[PDB]
Amino acid sequence: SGFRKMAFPSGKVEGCMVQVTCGTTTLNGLWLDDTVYCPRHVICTAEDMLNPNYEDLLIRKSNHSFLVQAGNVQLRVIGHSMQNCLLRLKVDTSNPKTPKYKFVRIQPGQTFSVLACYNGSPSGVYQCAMRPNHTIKGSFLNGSCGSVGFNIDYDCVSFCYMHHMELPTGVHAGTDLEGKFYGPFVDRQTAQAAGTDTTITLNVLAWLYAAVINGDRWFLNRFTTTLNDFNLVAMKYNYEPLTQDHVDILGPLSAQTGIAVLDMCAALKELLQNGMNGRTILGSTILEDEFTPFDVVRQCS
Amino acid sequence: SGFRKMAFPSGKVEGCMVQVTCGTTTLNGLWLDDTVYCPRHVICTAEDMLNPNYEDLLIRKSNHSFLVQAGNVQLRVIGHSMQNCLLRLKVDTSNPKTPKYKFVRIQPGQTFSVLACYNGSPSGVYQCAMRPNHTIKGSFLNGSCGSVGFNIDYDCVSFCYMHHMELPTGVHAGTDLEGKFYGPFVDRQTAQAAGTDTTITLNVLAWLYAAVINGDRWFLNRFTTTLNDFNLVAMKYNYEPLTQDHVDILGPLSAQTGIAVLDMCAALKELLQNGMNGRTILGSTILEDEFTPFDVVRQCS
Repeated sequence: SGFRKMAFPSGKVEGCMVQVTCGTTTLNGLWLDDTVYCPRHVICTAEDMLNPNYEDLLIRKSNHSFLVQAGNVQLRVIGHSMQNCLLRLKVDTSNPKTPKYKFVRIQPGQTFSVLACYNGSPSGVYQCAMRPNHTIKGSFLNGSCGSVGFNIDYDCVSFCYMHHMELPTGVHAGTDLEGKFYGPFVDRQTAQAAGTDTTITLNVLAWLYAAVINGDRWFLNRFTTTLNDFNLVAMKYNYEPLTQDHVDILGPLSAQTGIAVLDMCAALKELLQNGMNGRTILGSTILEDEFTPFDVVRQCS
Repeated sequence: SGFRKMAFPSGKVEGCMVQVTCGTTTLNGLWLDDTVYCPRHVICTAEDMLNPNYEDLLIRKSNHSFLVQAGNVQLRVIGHSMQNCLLRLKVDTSNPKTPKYKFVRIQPGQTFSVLACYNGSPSGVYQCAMRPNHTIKGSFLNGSCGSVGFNIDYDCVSFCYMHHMELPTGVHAGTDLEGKFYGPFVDRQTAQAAGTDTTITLNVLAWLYAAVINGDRWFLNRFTTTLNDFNLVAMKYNYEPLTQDHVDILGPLSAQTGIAVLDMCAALKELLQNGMNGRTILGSTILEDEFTPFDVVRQCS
C-alpha cells in the first residue's frame, strides 16, 4: 500500500470499555465518569427485537437486572434510564481512566476510528468512514455491538459513533453518543433497507492529491472543468455531487500541490469516463474514498 | 472493504514512546523500565550517514549529549551503550507505564501493528507485514524513525520492529529490538538495494478463506493440485513457493470452511492464470497478501 489507512491511537478509549449483560444478551459499554452507555437493545430478547416496545420492556427491568463488568471488576448499577436509543446506566464508581472527551455527531463521508471490542475487551482498531447512505462498511461479530467510533484532537477524544446492529445486507448501523441513529434506521429487527450508496467524491479528490504528494501523477491532465460539468459526470457514475464548500475545503491541498481543485476534478472526470487501464494509483486499482482532506493533510504533515 | 485490516489496540505501547535528540537529529525512542532504546543513527549528522564509524562516533558522545523527553518531562540519561544497531540509553527514572513485554524476531510474511510517532508522540496505528525481501511498505515522515512494530498476546506486548531508515526506493528498513536488521541492510546511507520482492502465498490463501468465510466463493472450482504443480505456477507469477509447513498451518481454516488446502491452492492457481475479470473478492480487485492465517482466525473468532 503506497498510502496506508491510519487509525488514531486507542489508549484513551481502551480504558473506557466495559461489558454489559442482561439475560442471554451481552455487549459492549462505554464507561465515562460514573455512567455506562450501551445500546438499549441489550434489554431485548431475540423475539423482543422483531417488534420491541422499549419503554415497556424497560419498566420490567431494575438496577439489579444489569450486570456491568469492567475487566474483572463488577460495577454496581444504581440507576437506569433511556436516552433515545441508548441505555444510560448510572454506576457507583467513577471511571478513574476517564479521558478528556466530547460527544460529536459526524456528517456523511467523514471518517473515524473504531475500537472493536468483544465481551468488554478491546480486540483491534479499524479506520472507517460514514457512508453517504449513513451505514458503515466492515465486519462485526456477535457481541461487537456497543463498540465505539472516535476521533482524537490532541488530548481530547471526540466520540462520534456506537455500533448497534447489522442490517440484513451485512452493513452496519449505529448512533452517536446521544443515542441518535445515523440515517433513517431504528433498533428493530425488521426489513429495513439502506438507501443506495454513492462514492464520496470529496475523499476521492483528497486521495488523488495524496497520490500526487507521493509522486504518482500519471492521471493528471491539461484539462479543467466546473462544478456543473463535473456533477453531470458525477450523476452518471453514482458519485456525490461537488459543492462550493467542498472546493474550498480542498484549498490547502491545492495550494501545497500546485494543482487547482477544478483541475484535479478534470482528472477524476477522465478516470471515470475511461478507467485506469491496468494502471494503478498508490498501489490501488480502484478509487479510494475513505480518506478525508483532513486525514490526508494530517497524515502528510 | 468487505474485510478490513485491523491493528492491535495501542494503549500499552503509547505509554512507552519518548523523544530522543542529539544535535539537529530528533527521533522516537522506546522507554521500558529504566532503558530507552532508539536507532543508533541518532548520533549521526547527514554527513556521518554517508559512511559512519559508530564505535568512533559514540566515543565522542557523553550522557549529557542525549536529550530524552517523555511527554513534557525530560529524563536524565545516566549511561549509553551500543547494542548492534540500537543505542541503549540508561535513564534515572523507571517508566511507570511499562507493560508486560517480550522482544521477538518475526519471519518474512508475518504481520504486526506499527504505532507511528513523530517527535515522541503517537500519531496513528497501522497494520502491516514484513515483506519477503525484508522491507516494509508504507510512508514514513522525517522523525518517524524509532517508531515500533508489535503484536499483542492477551496482556503481553511482543515488540518485533523498530523503524530505522527509508531506502532510496521509498521502502522501509529496520531492526528487531535487539538491534538486528531484518534483511541484509545496514544503517548507512549508501546505494543499498532490496532483493526483488514476491507475493506472500500463505497470506493470499488465508485471505481467500476469509473471503469464503464471509460468503464470497465465486473463485472456488472443482480442481485440486499439489505442491509441485502449484509452485511451478508460483515461480511464474513471482509468488513465494508453498511448503508442507504452510499447508499444515492452513489446516484450522481448512477444517472450518470445508475447503481442503490444496483445493484452495487450485483456485488461487486459476486466478493467477486467468485473472479476476472485473470480478472482485472482499471488495478488492487484487489478491491481498497482508493477512496471515492467524490474523484471519483471530478476526473471525
